[PDB]
Amino acid sequence: VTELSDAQKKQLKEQQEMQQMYDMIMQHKRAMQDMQLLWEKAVQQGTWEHQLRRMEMDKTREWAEQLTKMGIGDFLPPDELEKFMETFKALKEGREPDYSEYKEFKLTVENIGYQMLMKMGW
Amino acid sequence: ELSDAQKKQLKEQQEMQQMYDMIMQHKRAMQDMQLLWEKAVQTWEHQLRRMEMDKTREWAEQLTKMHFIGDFLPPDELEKFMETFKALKEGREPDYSEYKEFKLTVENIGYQMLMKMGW
Repeated sequence: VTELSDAQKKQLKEQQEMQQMYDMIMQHKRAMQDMQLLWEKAVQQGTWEHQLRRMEMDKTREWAEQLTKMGIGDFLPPDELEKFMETFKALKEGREPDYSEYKEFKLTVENIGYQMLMKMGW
Repeated sequence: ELSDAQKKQLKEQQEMQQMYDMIMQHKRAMQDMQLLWEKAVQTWEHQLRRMEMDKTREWAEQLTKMHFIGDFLPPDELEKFMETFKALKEGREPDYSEYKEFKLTVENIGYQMLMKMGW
């Protein structure tokens, strides 16, 4: 989009940024649903559940990477931040965190995603 | 005299703004409990933690008043969610990692219903 005023560049970047935050949240929701059905069908048949788990963990790490580039200490109190970053680190290094902390990290990532969308609206 | 289409806009706008308000007020109440709990950490810290769980439990009852929660969780996640919810209702104290995940799940459900209204 060429020849915008400064006013126009500001409105448009906000619109597109809200829209991308939204689309990414729906993408992450889509991919999680797909992982879900994959597991519902594998159980309709042990080593599979751990494979699906690792695939899911990598998609969650990706979505967290996307969120970082969209913006977070602003969202977490000190103790939660250290744990969040630790788990993020293990996922990045390809290690497998404790399942309960992975679940906590995943919910936290989705939680921050929503808070960001909410700050862009409103 | 508003038209039918205009009443619908007005009603949708109010329900959204009412949903936005309740989320913001719950968030601020969680921020207060977090701040008070941090200063209990330089028991009382445990007592502030228990009231926080109660405020989460109240928030979850509030959202439910608006069947409709199994819309957000696959049936496995649904079961754990209701066990923790029922533990809280009955005055039991769950595993703290069981509570944290219920807290975050409750919150993400609130964000999702706001999101449905707004998009």
